[PDB]
Amino acid sequence: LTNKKGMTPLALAAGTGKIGVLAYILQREIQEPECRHLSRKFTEWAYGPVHSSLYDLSCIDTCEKNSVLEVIA
Amino acid sequence: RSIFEAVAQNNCQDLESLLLFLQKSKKHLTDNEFKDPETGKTCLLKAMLNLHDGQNTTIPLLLEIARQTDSLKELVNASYTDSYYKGQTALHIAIERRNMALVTLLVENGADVQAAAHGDFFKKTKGRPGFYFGELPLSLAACTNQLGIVKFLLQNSWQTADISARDSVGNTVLHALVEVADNTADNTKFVTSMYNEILMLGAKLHPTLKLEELTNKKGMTPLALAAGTGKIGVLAYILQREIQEPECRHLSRKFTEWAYGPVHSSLYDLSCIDTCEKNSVLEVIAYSSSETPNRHDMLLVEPLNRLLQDKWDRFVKRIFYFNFLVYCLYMIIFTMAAYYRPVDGLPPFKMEKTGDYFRVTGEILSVLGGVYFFFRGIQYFLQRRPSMKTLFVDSYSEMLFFLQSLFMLATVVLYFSHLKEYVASMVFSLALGWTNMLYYTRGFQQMGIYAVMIEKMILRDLCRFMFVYIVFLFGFSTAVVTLIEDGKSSYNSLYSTCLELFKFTIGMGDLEFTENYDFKAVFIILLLAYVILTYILLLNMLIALMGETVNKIAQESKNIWKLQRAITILDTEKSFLKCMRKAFRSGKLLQVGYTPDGKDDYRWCFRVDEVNWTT
Ligand SMILES: CCCC[N@@+]1(CCCCCN2CCCC[C@H]2C(=O)Nc2c(C)cccc2C)CCCC[C@H]1C(=O)Nc1c(C)cccc1C
Repeated sequence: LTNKKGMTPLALAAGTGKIGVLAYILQREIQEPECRHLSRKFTEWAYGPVHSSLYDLSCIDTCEKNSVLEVIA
Repeated sequence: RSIFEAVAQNNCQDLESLLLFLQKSKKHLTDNEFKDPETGKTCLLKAMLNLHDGQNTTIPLLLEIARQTDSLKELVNASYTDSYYKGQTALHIAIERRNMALVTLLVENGADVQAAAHGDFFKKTKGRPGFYFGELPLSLAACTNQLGIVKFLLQNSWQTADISARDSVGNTVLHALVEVADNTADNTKFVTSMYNEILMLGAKLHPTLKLEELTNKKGMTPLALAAGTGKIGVLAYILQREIQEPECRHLSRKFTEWAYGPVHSSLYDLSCIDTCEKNSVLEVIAYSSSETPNRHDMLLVEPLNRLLQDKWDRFVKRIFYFNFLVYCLYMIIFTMAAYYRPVDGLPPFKMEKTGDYFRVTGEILSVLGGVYFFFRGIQYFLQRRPSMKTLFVDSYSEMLFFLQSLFMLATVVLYFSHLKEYVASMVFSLALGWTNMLYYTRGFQQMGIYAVMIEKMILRDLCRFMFVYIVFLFGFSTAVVTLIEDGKSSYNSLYSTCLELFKFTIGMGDLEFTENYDFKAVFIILLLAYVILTYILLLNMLIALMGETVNKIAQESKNIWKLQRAITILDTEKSFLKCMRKAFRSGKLLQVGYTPDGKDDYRWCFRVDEVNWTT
């Protein structure tokens, strides 16, 4: 959801300079399977002691508008 | 086909009808109709992966279903087929999922405990995802910290795994255990713990087997492998490994002699340590390429530092001093020969006075020393056979002595070709010669650390400062030359003006050196900008950065100096003539105790006397 600045909560946290909120949001991992789709950091396979992880790049990469990278830069 | 789908939900209903269907068709679970065409995925494997709470109920039922088809011994030992996982076995999946009960269950049904999990995924390879563990269920249990499972796999009833079984690369369990460590806290903790555990287990099971001396395909014992790859924690544990159990006491590596009151005499075992052996830990660490991390730190562990210091204080200090003195005389003679060169005609020059005879003798000795250093550099480039990066990034002194020899040989070539230019070459060889005496600062602690810091500055700070300074100097020199009209010392050349603006840096610059322009204001503005940027800003900033660098490399310098002295000691011991090199083996031959079979355990041990005040 966007405010009247068209400025999403992640985008707002990036632009305003709130770093703790940004660190939480970008590595948000949720254990509950009923809402696990919310999270943004997905383990992909955990053979032994190694883990592959996927970080969602939606609204972070420059391909969108008001991306986090562009707003920080 | 959808049996995997049924098992994923842990539904046992469909398998009851599947058993009857199989009895109707008289088929087996291992038939190709039930294996994935590209992976060879079997029903037992799919059941093992899609576990719930660590226990899936369909696994035993599938076991009986296979058994009535007479396929228990074949279904369980089924493996992947795709090259990525080629060799993976359901026992491996049991191990990595950490299911004791399922491991016992599989080993009951005739599971092989020697299945080489040797796919592409299970090989140590940089850049791609993977996990190297030794290609065996024993090794996989070891490298994943299941002490119970390894104890079981070594001491079960159905089938016990082989402790000394090697994989494709030839690693035992100990080699893989070493190769999995990565020098952190908990990793080192558990690696050392289970290394000890497997040593006791091997001592119990095979008391006559020296497990720790098995070598992989490169012929490296686990100790030497730990030294080579840079696993400092494993090395520290192994070299000081002390075991108090009387049955495993012979496995200890750091004993005691007597403990009168508060003072003890601890013996350290020098086997595979002292350079008299092959691939000894000292040689392995000293000659290791710079890629291996912790290379400087690994000399800090007992008894390595004490051993090297003993060698130095006992028979290498004198040899190093003699080498220093000989090089000093060589440079003195070289300098006196070059200084007194005739300054008339073309070379070679005639031998007229007695002074000419002396000078010819000096020239002969100088060329002889240059040839000697040339050949020594060639021999170093052969024996080490270092890579180009290691050649230009690590030696830095074999390179410099070699370069001096190259200049000497170019000098003699030019000298006998009737060229004056020989002088040029010679003076370079002369300058380098003297500035190579910093090498011998290795032999003294304070000066050695000082020279190490000099190196560190030249490489860290001076290079960056020089790049920026060159950019500024060239830019402003071009600007000034452009501004300056006809020079008629005619600073209308780029060289002379670069020199004039360089004079500023050495505190000797002139702000009014030309008077031969059209815009005095522009000239003054340019010179003031240059002075402010380089003299005031850049040079003082360089001083500040050297201060910070000094602050940050206080201990690295000492470590690097100690490693340099280590290399010097090793080379000196190797090169020294045989009439005494054997006469100064380090340590003493002492009867530590008794072998597990029972016999005198004579070892070459190094004695250190220490004191403790908790008694
Ligand atoms: C460049 C530093 C080398 C450090 N180095 C060699 C020391 C030799 C003394 C030479 N001087 C030192 C001080 C001034 C520069 C230089 C010099 O002549 N400049 C120069 C030139 C190039 C032309 C004309 C005129 C001059 C003055 C220190 C001792 C060991 C060898 C090596 C070392 O550090 N090697 C090592 C490593 C890296 C990592 C790990 C282990 C090791 C052994």
